[PDB]
Amino acid sequence: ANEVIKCKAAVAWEAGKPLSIEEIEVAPPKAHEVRIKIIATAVCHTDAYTLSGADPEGCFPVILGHLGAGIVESVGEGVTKLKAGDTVIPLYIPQCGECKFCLNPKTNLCQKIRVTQGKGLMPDGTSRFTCKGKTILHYMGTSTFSEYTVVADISVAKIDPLAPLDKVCLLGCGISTGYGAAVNTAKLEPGSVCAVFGLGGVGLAVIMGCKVAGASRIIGVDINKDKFARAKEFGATECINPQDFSKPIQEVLIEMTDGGVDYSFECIGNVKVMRAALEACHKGWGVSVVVGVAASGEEIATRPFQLVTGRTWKGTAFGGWKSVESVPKLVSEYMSKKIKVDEFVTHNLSFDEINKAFELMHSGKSIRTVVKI
Amino acid sequence: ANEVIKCKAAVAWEAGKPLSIEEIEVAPPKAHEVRIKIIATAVCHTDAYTLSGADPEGCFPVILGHLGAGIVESVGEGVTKLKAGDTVIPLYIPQCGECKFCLNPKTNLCQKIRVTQGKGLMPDGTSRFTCKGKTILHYMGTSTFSEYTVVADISVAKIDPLAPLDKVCLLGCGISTGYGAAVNTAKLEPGSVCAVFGLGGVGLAVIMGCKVAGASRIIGVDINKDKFARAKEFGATECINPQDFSKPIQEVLIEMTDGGVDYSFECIGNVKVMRAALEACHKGWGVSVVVGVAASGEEIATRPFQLVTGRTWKGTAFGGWKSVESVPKLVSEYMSKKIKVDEFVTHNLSFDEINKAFELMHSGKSIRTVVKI
Ligand SMILES: NC(=O)c1ccc[n+]([C@@H]2O[C@H](COP(=O)([O-])OP(=O)(O)OC[C@H]3O[C@@H](n4cnc5c(N)ncnc54)[C@H](O)[C@@H]3O)[C@@H](O)[C@H]2O)c1
Ligand SMILES: NC(=O)c1ccc[n+]([C@@H]2O[C@H](COP(=O)([O-])OP(=O)(O)OC[C@H]3O[C@@H](n4cnc5c(N)ncnc54)[C@H](O)[C@@H]3O)[C@@H](O)[C@H]2O)c1
Ligand SMILES: [K+]
Ligand SMILES: [K+]
Ligand SMILES: [Zn+2]
Ligand SMILES: [Zn+2]
Ligand SMILES: [Zn+2]
Ligand SMILES: [Zn+2]
Repeated sequence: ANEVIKCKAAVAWEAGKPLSIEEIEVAPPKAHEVRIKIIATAVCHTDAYTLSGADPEGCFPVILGHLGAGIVESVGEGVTKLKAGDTVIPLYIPQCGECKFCLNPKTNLCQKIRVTQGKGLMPDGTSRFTCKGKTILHYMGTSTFSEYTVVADISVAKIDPLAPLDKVCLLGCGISTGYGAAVNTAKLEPGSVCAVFGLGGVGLAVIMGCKVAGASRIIGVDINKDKFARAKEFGATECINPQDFSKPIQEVLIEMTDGGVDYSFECIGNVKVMRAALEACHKGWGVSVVVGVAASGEEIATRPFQLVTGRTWKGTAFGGWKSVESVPKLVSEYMSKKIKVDEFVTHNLSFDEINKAFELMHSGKSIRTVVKI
Repeated sequence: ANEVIKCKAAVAWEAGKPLSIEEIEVAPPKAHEVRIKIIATAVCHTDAYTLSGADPEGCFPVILGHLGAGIVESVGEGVTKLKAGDTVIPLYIPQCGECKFCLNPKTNLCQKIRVTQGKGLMPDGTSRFTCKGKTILHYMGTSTFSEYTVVADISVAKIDPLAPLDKVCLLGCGISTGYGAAVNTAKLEPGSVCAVFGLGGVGLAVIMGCKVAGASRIIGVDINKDKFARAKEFGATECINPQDFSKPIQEVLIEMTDGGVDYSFECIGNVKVMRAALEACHKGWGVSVVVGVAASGEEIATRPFQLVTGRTWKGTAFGGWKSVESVPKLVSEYMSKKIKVDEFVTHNLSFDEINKAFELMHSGKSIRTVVKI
């Protein structure tokens, strides 16, 4: 019988402070839940945003983390598609396959468990984590900063048993988001002229997608020139630094492309750049995709003339991938070398050093850091 | 040979003043120009915008008007596809068929003569209008408020010679814009749930297009309930007045559609309503179209979360129709009764009462007023 598990986890007792390595208890999975042994995890800006306390919806104490790969340790009642030993990736965007969103080909935003998930709880309204006599909340329905986590059975992607978990955990968010922004949201055509604002992991993934799609010109934009080299390796035909020009960045791009780009992607989360990305698009057919998540309250703006004269403004969540059915396919594309993952890993750390992963992220010295549990 | 023509035209001597019927002189057409006898015309908010003096680009004196239908009186050298007697509709959006925009199937914004057209001149850099010894400017490459006008040969659509000119002159802007916003810009699918903000001529044309496309629900929105009857005649399944509700109109629409509409169209020119129209769209797949050119200056805004979670923002000025090739097809659709035009005409006036057409438009008493030259 499934017993309570005593293991290590990185707990955020309060905002603005380092994660605390603690000994916690993980309850067995209830009906339609899956307990996963996390093998590898990584840190994302979203985790840091919540940890800083700047996130209006952030609640503590909580076990953060939404990028992970592992093995099913046990399943609850009613679970038949998954079993102990299955190789999996936890998903913050689930796929129940029965709601109006899952049934609609135009979206991947399953709403089946969003309410409880937003509160850091399992679908039944409770948490499976406890530490020092306190209930600890879940995060983004995944909580990967633990040796063991429990997730809703619709938040699990079963993947290739041969996949290297110390690499594919990155497909949990960033890589899939950027890649999908190109092939799913923008659906750019061969020969397309593109501009990518922000050359971090997300921007590099967008570039990767543009390349797969057959883009002719891919202009990388970043205020940190140290990001240009890798952007080039991923496919950027050239890179520019907004700081090297007096004119607004959109005017520079328009001049370079004789009118503007066919597709632009904002991978920073800056509302001013999001406007710039839209205005950098070509009149008549340009399309700009917001990939970055801006801070609460901030608004994007532009003159309606921009839309009336042909430009389209879009956005994407997890690259538009129907999670449960698509993540396994993404793993397979990586295994077959259609897409890259290893090239995103710039650092490797042990679980006890998880806080250093956040630090490296602030310094802008890394792309992705994989934490070995 | 083609001689100078002495006729009457409604001249706008200065911003903020009524139009004046004056005796003017119209020069014969030069190379690649066409002189047209205008039979019927109509006024548009755009003409009024320029006339008010609010348009930063407006210059005087000028002969306004861009909605008309007439007969070719004569053609200049080099013109072979058109001849005296041809039934035509002048176009403010030309189609040279050779520029970057004409060659791209995703747009209809021909740029061949935009520079001179913006200055109220023919492609050769001069005007064909004079009045009392003064040069009078052209407008939107059409200047339909004259018994005779001269336009670039790429600004002419040759139509069915049996078409009633006192009706099809309306296809010169609004009707084509609204109809096209539905079938070209939005490309809504059968069964779609739509919302149309503004029930004037443009909004009615959008409704007409949604019905042609097979929409399951078409919710008309207007603060003037007197516009509801005709909206339902055109196909609206429901009509709502924002003033009847205490909460924001987007919240109202979301509630009556269990999440929001599949497509929304803003046909008012109000930036606040444009934002409402976007936010009224369904999460994951909603699309909002800003219909028609609005007044420059004000910006539209929203939180990027709206786009990241699936909504798309678009716009259109002329409904996306490649002008020279499609306007004749629209006339044919009217002749075959696929689309309506007669139903838009609520008033008829003589040329010397042209100012009353402006008054009727601003009072909200009319949908479309046809002015007989
Ligand atoms: N929509 C989604 O589903 C989705 C998924 C994952 C990540 N996010 C968002 O994507 C964004 C990027 O993630 P990341 O891991 O690549 O972050 P990152 O910090 O590693 O990369 C951001 C890059 O933007 C560059 N940058 C910052 N300001 C700039 C400016 N003004 N002009 C040009 N470049 C500038 C930075 O130098 C850095 O290279 C964040 O907002 C993240 O939250 C969204
Ligand atoms: N200066 C300009 O360029 C200018 C000015 C106004 C409108 N626009 C264009 O005019 C076109 C509309 O043309 P039309 O002939 O149909 O105009 P119209 O004036 O006949 O119709 C506009 C309708 O909007 C309704 N309306 C106004 N404010 C409302 C609100 N807050 N909420 C809901 N309904 C409201 C009005 O009652 C009217 O029925 C649009 O394409 C718009 O972009 C341009
Ligand atoms: K596309
Ligand atoms: K569509
Ligand atoms: Zn993330
Ligand atoms: Zn679902
Ligand atoms: Zn008009
Ligand atoms: Zn052209």
